[PDB]
Amino acid sequence: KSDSENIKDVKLQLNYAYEIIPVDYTNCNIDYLTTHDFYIDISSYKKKNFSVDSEVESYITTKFTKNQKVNIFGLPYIFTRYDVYYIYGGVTPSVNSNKIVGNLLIDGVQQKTLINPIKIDKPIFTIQEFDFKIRQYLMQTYKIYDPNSPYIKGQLEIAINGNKHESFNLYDATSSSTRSDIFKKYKDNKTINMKDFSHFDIYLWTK
Amino acid sequence: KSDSENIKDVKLQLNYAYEIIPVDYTNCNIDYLTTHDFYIDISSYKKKNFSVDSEVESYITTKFTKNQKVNIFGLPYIFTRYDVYYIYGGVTPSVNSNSENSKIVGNLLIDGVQQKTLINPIKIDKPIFTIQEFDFKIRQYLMQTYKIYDPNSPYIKGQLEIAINGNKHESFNLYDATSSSTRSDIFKKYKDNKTINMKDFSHFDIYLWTK
Ligand SMILES: [Zn+2]
Ligand SMILES: [Zn+2]
Repeated sequence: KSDSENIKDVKLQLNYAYEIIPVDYTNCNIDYLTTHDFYIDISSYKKKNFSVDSEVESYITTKFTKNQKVNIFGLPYIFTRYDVYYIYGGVTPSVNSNKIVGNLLIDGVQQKTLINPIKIDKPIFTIQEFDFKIRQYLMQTYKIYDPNSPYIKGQLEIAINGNKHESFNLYDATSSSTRSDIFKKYKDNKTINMKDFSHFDIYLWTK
Repeated sequence: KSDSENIKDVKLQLNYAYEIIPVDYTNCNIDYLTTHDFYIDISSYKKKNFSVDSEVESYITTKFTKNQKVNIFGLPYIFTRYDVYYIYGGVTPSVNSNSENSKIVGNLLIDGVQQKTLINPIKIDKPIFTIQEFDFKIRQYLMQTYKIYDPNSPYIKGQLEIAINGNKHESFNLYDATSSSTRSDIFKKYKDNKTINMKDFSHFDIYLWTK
């Protein structure tokens, strides 16, 4: 009296994970840097003692410096009793500065052509912010993670001017994956320059 | 095969429902009022046209007026492509510098026996606040500390009571969901916009049961 139990469990974990408000703040001071952590102050926003602890993979914090100003866009993977938000990556430098189009295919047939599904005002953003916004767009529009939707496979391709495509699995989780397991991939703090962005291709399958 | 498998699924829905970042903004202007919604501007915070749509029960908006300043603390129940946050209730009059440092004290009882007296397990700045804000914060506290929504915790029944001067004991079920409940179903109770004056607040009790 049950079918496609796993894929349904996988989608459940994903649905739980991405239905969240992101930690989004601009022009924040890096109070301290360790080998794998950014300690960022957002007290001015919170009007209270408040910080963001972003954990990343080796040698990422080495590209930044204490007291540098950065923008944050990360998904919290855990909640505590402290005034601290815990995320992976999502840190980009605040530039002097401070048009996303693509297509969507379902089982080989292009449904959307040159759509502008999301918006990013940063000239430099993390794939984490992009990935998040596309998934929310897909969850909102096609309920890709709802157990009763026919979508069971998917890819998000990102084309960058003067470089090969980059593909990301949209159903990247197991039945026992927590938010932390699913967001761990963002520890690479992968970043993109808006000017270098060409377009994206969303591929969804029901089979 | 099982007999307690339901309370496990119910706890899972609640755990997921309440592991969320709230919509928290102070001193915002009520741009428009309808019979059942508040349209509050938070554009100055977002640095772009952005608003909060708070849906409430009848006879609630008649308590406020357009252009009145309010504070917002609500749990989003749905997301859309629009720059609007959708919440139930969570609206209180914005009075002073909404920066009060009052002490919140409560009694934690398990199976009818007091286990501890909680001192400021949660903090609330505003002098006037919604039970929604209190409920959310206390549930998070209970989740992090006693794992009340973990399938392997013995707690399967619970009540949160808020004591206010005048013998008013507000009481809410802490396990209010089915295995199918969505955030919208769970948060809908907040449409009553129940509010409390910090100066009327006595204390709170947490009754957890294992049977
Ligand atoms: Zn392409
Ligand atoms: Zn009492």
